[PDB]
Amino acid sequence: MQCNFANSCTGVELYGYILRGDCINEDGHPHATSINLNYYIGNDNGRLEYPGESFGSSCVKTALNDGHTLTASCKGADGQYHDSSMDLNYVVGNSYGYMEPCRASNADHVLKSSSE
Repeated sequence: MQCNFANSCTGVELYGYILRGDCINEDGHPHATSINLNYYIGNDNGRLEYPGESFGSSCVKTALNDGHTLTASCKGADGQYHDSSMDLNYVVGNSYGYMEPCRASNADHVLKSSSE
């Protein structure tokens, strides 16, 4: 099952940390909705982690590949950045043409390895 927003979402764009596109609702018509990945994705070891927070704050080159995978370069691995990607397929989904980023993880609390 998963989420897979892309299954019913078309024309997806990404600017900084904003994913916008036309997702079909129960009516069967594509509804324009936008999501802020910055509040749903994190950056662990300079990599894109499914569910996180404020990744864009330390990530650049934010783009969407094939309208399902997010790509960006983040710092954390060792005081250096690294180009990474994240399958949003299990971190965001379409629900009645409404932004519904359903993550399949987000355990404990600060899985972004952030003590402070």
